[PDB]
Amino acid sequence: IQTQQLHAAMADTFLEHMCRLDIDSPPITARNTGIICTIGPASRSVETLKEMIKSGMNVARLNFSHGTHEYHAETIKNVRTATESFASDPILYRPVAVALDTKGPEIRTGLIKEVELKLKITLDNAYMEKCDENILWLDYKNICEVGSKIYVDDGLINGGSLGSKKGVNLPDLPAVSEKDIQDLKFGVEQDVDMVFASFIRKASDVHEVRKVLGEKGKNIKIISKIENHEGVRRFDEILEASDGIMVARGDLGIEIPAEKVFLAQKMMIGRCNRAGKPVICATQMLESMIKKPRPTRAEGSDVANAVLDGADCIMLSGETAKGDYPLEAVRMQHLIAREAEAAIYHLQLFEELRRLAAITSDPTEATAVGAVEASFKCCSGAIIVLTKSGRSAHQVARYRPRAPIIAVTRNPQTARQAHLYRGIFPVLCKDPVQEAWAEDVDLRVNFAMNVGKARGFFKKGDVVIVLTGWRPFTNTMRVVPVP
Amino acid sequence: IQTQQLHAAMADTFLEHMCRLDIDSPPITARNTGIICTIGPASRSVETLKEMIKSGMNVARLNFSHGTHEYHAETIKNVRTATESFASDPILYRPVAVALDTKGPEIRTGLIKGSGTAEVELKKGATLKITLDNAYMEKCDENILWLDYFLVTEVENGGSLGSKKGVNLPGAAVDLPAVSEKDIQDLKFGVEQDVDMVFASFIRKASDVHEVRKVLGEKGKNIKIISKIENHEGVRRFDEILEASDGIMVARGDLGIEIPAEKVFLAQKMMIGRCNRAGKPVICATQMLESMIKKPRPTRAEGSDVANAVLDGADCIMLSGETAKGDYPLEAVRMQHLIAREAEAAIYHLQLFEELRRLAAITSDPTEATAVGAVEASFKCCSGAIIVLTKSGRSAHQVARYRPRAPIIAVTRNPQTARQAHLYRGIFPVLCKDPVQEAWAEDVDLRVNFAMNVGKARGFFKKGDVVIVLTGWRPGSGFTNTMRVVPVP
Amino acid sequence: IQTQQLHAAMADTFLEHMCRLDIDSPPITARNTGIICTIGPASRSVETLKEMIKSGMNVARLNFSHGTHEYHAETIKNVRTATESFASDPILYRPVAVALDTKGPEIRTAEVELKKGATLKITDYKNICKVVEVGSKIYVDDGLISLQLVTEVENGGSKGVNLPGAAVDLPAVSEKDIQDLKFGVEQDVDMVFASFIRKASDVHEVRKVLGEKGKNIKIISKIENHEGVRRFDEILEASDGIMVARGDLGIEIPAEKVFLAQKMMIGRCNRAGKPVICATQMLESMIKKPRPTRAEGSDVANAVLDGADCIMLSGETAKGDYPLEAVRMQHLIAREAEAAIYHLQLFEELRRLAAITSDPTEATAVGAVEASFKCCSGAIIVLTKSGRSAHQVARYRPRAPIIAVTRNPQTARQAHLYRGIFPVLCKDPVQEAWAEDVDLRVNFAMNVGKARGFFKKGDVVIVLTGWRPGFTNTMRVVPVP
Amino acid sequence: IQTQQLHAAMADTFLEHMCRLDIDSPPITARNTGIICTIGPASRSVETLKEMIKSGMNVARLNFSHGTHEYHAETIKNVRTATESFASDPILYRPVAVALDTKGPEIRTGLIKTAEVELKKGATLKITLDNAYMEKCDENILWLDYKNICKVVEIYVDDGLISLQVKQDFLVTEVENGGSLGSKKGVNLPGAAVDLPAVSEKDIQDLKFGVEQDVDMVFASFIRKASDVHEVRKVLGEKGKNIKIISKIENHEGVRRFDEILEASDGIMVARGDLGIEIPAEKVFLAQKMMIGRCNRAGKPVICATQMLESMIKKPRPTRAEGSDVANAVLDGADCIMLSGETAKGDYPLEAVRMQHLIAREAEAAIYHLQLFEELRRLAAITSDPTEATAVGAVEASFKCCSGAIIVLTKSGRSAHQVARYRPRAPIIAVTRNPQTARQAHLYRGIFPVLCKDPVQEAWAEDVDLRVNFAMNVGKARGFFKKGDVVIVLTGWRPGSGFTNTMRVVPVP
Ligand SMILES: O=P(O)(O)OC[C@H]1O[C@](O)(COP(=O)(O)O)[C@@H](O)[C@@H]1O
Ligand SMILES: O=C([O-])C(=O)[O-]
Ligand SMILES: O=C([O-])C(=O)[O-]
Ligand SMILES: O=C([O-])C(=O)[O-]
Ligand SMILES: O=C([O-])C(=O)[O-]
Ligand SMILES: [Mg+2]
Ligand SMILES: [Mg+2]
Ligand SMILES: [Mg+2]
Ligand SMILES: [Mg+2]
Ligand SMILES: [Mg+2]
Ligand SMILES: [Mg+2]
Ligand SMILES: [Mg+2]
Ligand SMILES: [Mg+2]
Ligand SMILES: [Mg+2]
Repeated sequence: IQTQQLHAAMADTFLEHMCRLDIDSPPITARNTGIICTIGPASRSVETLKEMIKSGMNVARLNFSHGTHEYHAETIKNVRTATESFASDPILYRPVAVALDTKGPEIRTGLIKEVELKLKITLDNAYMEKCDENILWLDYKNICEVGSKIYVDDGLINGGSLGSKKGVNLPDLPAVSEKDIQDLKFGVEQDVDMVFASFIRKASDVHEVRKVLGEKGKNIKIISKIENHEGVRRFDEILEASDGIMVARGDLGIEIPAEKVFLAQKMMIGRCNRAGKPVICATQMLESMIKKPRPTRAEGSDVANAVLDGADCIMLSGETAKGDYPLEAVRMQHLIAREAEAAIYHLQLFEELRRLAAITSDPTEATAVGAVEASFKCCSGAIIVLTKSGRSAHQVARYRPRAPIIAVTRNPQTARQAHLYRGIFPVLCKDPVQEAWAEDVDLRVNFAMNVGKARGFFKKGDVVIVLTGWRPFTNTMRVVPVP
Repeated sequence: IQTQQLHAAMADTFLEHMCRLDIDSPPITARNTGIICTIGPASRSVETLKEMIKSGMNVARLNFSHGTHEYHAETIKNVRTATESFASDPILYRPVAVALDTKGPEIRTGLIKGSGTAEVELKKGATLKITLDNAYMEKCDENILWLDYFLVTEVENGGSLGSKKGVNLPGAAVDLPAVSEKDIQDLKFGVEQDVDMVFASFIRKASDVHEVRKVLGEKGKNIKIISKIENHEGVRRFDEILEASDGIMVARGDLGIEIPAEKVFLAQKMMIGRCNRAGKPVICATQMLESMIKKPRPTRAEGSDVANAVLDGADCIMLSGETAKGDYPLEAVRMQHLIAREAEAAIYHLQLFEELRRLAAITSDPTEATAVGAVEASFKCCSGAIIVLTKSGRSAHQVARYRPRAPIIAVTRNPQTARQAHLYRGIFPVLCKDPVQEAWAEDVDLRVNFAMNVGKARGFFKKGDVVIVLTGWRPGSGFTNTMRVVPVP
Repeated sequence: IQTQQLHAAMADTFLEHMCRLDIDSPPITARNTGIICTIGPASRSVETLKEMIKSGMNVARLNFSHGTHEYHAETIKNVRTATESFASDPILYRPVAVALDTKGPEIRTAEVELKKGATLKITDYKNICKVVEVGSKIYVDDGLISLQLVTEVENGGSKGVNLPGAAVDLPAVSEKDIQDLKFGVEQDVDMVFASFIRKASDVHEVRKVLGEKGKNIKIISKIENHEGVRRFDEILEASDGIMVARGDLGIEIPAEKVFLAQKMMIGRCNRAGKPVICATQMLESMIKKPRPTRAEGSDVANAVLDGADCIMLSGETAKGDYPLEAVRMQHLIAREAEAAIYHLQLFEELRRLAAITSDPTEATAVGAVEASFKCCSGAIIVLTKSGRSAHQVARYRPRAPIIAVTRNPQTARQAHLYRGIFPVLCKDPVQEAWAEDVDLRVNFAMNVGKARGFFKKGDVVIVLTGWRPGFTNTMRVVPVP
Repeated sequence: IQTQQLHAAMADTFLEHMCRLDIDSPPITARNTGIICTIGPASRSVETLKEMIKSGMNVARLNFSHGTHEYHAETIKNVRTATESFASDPILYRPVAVALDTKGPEIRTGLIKTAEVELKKGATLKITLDNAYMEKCDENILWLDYKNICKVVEIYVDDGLISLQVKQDFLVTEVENGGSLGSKKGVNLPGAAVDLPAVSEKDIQDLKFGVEQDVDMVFASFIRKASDVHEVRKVLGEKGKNIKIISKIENHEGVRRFDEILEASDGIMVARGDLGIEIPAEKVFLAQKMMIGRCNRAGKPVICATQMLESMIKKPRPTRAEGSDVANAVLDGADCIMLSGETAKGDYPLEAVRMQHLIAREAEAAIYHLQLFEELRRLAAITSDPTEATAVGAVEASFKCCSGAIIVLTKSGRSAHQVARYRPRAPIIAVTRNPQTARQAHLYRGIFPVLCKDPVQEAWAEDVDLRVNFAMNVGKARGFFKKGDVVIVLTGWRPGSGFTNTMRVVPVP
């Protein structure tokens, strides 16, 4: 009571659960929702990236709609330089994933040399870098009603600021282009952790991305970005082929009526939760913070409601890439997400996730849901999960516990990819593998304990749930008290 | 199926309800959420007000934080002039409420260069002198700014500085009066102008609500008092404030500065839930479509904000600068209309009705049992409307508290009742002007047929559809005891 | 809250609902579960039948497995003589239905002593060897003797025959079934209990016998064997109602499984809104004792909690020594169990399982039931000609009694099949003014309810009528005058 | 879906759950509801008791309302002789508990002269307190043993078969119901405030005798208040501090004071016989469902007793009402069901035990576990006790994989008790080296106790595995599960009680 919105947590109805929400009930220290940040001129710097990690960044998203492979290579180097500067203290080290966002079948403008419009759309490539208030270039070859309205820069253009390489939307380009082929091949070379595939329209599109990543990138998680009507209508087949989903609201809000976007968002988040696959809510969550240090009330509400919807990650696309207040934007998402995680009606969520879950003979699945139930019974400070591939941690997150899921791994890629799942706080263990299997299992558990104690996830008198295996397929649950 | 998100309506779980939301499931024609629009330079004209009414406006909010009584009088005149221009056709006539928003215990600025519409661009790091000398009351600019509560400050972030703007001192315990002398005058002016409701700013306690009611006196005893919760004290004392008030406004603008911005959604959802639980109107207000002040399309967060407020259970949604001073007031009104309809169809009515009854007390009031019976019957047959004859509005309010999917066509001869009905989700008020028939049954039928004709013309239903009709057995207020499931004639 | 277990009614969980059941919370006067009594030598007299009506009897069951048409004709005469002796006072008159229980496709055989392990050679069912295989079981005399045609005595001892699991091909209607059924049409019975219904085609054959003259006679299919349970859905769709004939069912299927079939059929009938009867041995010990056993009290109560519209008495009233007490016991327990129903969950699930239809009568009925819960109504008064409007209300299982007012005597008698319908037969002439005819019939329900103690002046009741001088679509929440 | 009523288990509503119950859906082999049998002339023999164990008996109930200490001692000897004759095979051995049922504050009549008299309806009977007629009870005069009788009355004899209506050191009544009046029959004064002691001198004598004979539990008759339970515990003292005290709720006061009685007791018995005389018979089902619900809510054992299969005293098959009564008691949530005359004096004791076993198994599959487990959690308190979190986590896991068993290592039984309170579908195989723990476990729904007799292994971890494999072998032999199935295994991290914190989801070896 008076903490973690626990009074609201015990209500017999969702209506009373709302009525008991208390701004004076402080949340726990731990924050479950992963934060993805688009890197750009305002945040490419190593000094900024270090502070962005401390502010809550978990995934660095690189939009390959602009920039050369050389440019992104230096960005990744800076990201990894900032990340590895905390490796001197493995208790406080934070794994940071690198995400590749494809250009996709996008129609883009050219370079300004931005300008304020209060316009001849050329297709001659001599203006492919000479665009401005009067000139503007376009890249769609198979282009040609008289053509009434053309939406530029996420439908912004009415006058405004027209930047370089802005987007154009027409509510037959290939799913993956050769330029796309290159970027993922480059992403495989740079050992990125995940791929954000733009404008995925069908399941065949997802299979093409996987073939390109091939055996070399077989562990690269493919997150399909639903940005248009076709993606929504074929969502089920896209989700089955993908490792996760991004609700790309920017383009989606242009391709489909703006008043329907919340329907598509809640549909995809629900189905991803139902499938136990990660879902990302993206774009314009804190749009005004590009120029202002404080978000609007609608922006604060959007982030909170995305977490309440069940989103695994929330994104900043330009608030961190080019805005004037990148650190504040990340901190705001951290603050809002933590408050919203406490406001989740876990009583109903856990019940429906279980009732919608299949009866299986898999010991790990039964063990994971048992750990989540136990963590509710004792209001656990954490669920510690030992995992090599991440699956054990993913299975716990799918049942959406209140307590944070501390995944201990020796696999760095597994550690970085874990950010895709709500509640997984990955820790990279660096102690040598013990020759005795039980002692190596135990060794990683004490590692998770020390991180949780140091970060303030739990204290003396709390209780934690520990998930391990029994043979050299995690099937062992231990309820141990925190010293 | 395939319509009004009815596939999502039949889900056994809220998770499956989310999974079944369909962007290709078109909503019904009727829109249940009331729309309140702040009137200002962008919307004072009769021509604009005419288009704002057609675009979906139900309540006109006049902020007395700025402007003279003379100025506001012409605003009310224009609102009523635009409203009465549709009175030549009572089938499509739309009652429009007038709302008075008090200044309250506000720290406000003054006129930029002697003009309310004038603005200045402040730059980061600039120096600004805050003055209390009334020689700058009407002469504020990028260098000097007068206030009604001198200080040399810097600009931690610049922007457009307009006239009669707000100032906030978080974390403190201000000593400004709940009702000021200026508030008393504005409140008396509102009683004289026959406004329908008062939005009382910065209500911190129940004593505040009672003082506003005393000023409204006997002449304004029927003026609805909506307490604006804008600060820490208002949230902590919400139950006693709600008990004293006729309704509640989540005034997120000031609330988002007074309390941490990341906590505002908690206070919003708490208050909407408690008003829903109490059956009193609740308004979600401010910055819902802020970007539409300068842009013709809202941001994705703003579209989400309106939808979720409706899903939260808000009776009304508000527009401030988007309609008072923005460049796209009609589009902002139309955007709220479009989103509200979509979100109204996405409500999980199965669970909502379920909790509303269980949280409702067993009463011997025949009107209450009749209202909840009408809502159940409207769910059973997916009725096109619940027609309610009401004199004071009470009968219609009791139906709205149980949140039916179908629109509530409240028929009244009382114009003030017609205007105030906009405060409740789903009440579509129609002002009947026909003479009272001496035979009660024929007077009842006359008003029922009036709602029928409105519903047909509006595309709510057609002949052969099924509607729920709530009437009384004796003329007057308090005898609503008859529920009929009738085919449209 | 101290009455009708209303404290238990407000529990948020069924477990807490159980925890709040209070032996000191008295039930209401009205009793909702219909009571069906088999009439026989112990209850045939006019004087006894009068006391049985006063004690709660709603339906008189005549088992045509025994007795001649002459005998049953005199039984019906006595039932109607006792019933009609209260007709001089329509406030205290109780419509009493007459039910014909068919012999059906029955297999029949001093005494002889059978020994365990001995062999028996079977030599009136001429087609048994084609429906039983080597190793099949045969049960004789209410399951007393069991055999395994060269049979082996599995259970010995010193009549009716059951072939469990076996697909018996005997005709649905026998020649004497046709004659008995035709006799029932001649005697103007209200309902038929069709024994050993195995498939939907069986129900259609019974309906064929009743013809146009008995087109309004309700057919209650008796589920008595494995095939009937396995084909229940098609049987229920074809029938007007269902009887859980536990006597024979307990022989045809393992006795430990009978409760599964009972709760299955009651649930499915509740889901369809069709009457269901729980029958046989409910108070069996009261044949010889004036008080029931604890198991028998529990059986009656749990049948009501299951959702059965009626409970039945067989030997307890046909041949036992305490028929009045057996009827009174069922009346008392049913009332206690009706107050112990978790109406919060029941009403919730009945609506969710109900289809969204554009039928005004359906919307009116569920709206009336919802309103009756909101104001703790003393009754739901329904004016009805066919009973349909009253049946639609009963399917949503309100706590309050449903006073169905009708001028149709058959409608009044058949209404007893539905939980909660208290039928009253209005006999006043139709008034030329429509509204005065409605008011006359509503005030009749008013006076009946007041006299029976269902409510008093100033209480609140729900009234269901029509709006123009042909379908019930008007609900009024009125104080009792 | 075709077994254990699993289709009905997945219904979104209890109504649909009813609609999906399938007589062709066979239950699992395991039977969770404990069976208590009253021992008497029909069942005292070692040979009969042997068959009673094989037919399903878990608890032998000895009614000390009759019989000498010598008599009951020989019954206990036969029970243990019959029980230990299966110890030659520890895989199939079944621990059998011995339960002492007290006489309590009982009012009994005098002696007639198998002599009995026929009381006739409408006739008159005089109640006398004069000890001269203590062995001269006839059709007109009847003696009893209650000192302050005529004061607390302004009457029911022989289990309520005979009912009297008083008309006046004496009393004049009129026979409301006739029947046969034997010697030392029982008398009920419904509602009247009886001042008889909770524990009598005879009760103290029997209770001390039970400690000497090492009984596992006491069925305390006519518990009216918590002070009564406390008096029973005082008599049992430190020597019998581990004897479970089961309070029998048989009267109005016990129901009204149930919460305080339940708090003081180890369990509760719904003694429907006397309760059905003390309160109106039509209300007994209310008191049954209240007490079972509250015992389920408190996590303490509850027994449904008396007349469950009454007709089987003379008949080899039960009535349809009796079969329903057994099933519905299990559906209510009763941990154990009881037989009284059906096994003590009836002609078909074996069949009565077999029928209860059969019905209970069928009813256990028909429980709506979705709603039951859900409410048990919501009504359960958030605690920092690791054993509590481990228990509810294991049960949740057991539903997820439809486990063949939940194997629990326990010395005192507590770990196994905490699992049973959440009512899993799967049986709880409690492995113990404590024979008293094995016998007392029968009080809890679903706990199948197995008494391990292997020597303690020198390596503690190997001793744990030995006991887990023992449970595996028991489950294999009883047909609870087979190789390749999945079971939940509950153990501790340290030796000794109170360290059960480890849940393993393992395939059967
Ligand atoms: O239920 P109880 O009495 O707490 O017994 C459980 C104990 O059994 C064990 O699982 C092992 O048994 P032992 O203590 O006999 O070695 C302990 O770890 C555990 O604490
Ligand atoms: O590409 C995106 O992220 C979008 O359109 O939102
Ligand atoms: O007054 C208001 O609307 C606010 O402060 O948001
Ligand atoms: O025929 C019957 O009623 C039976 O078998 O129960
Ligand atoms: O004593 C008993 O067991 C009873 O009364 O049932
Ligand atoms: Mg995009
Ligand atoms: Mg204001
Ligand atoms: Mg304000
Ligand atoms: Mg028959
Ligand atoms: Mg007839
Ligand atoms: Mg039969
Ligand atoms: Mg005893
Ligand atoms: Mg007692
Ligand atoms: Mg007793």
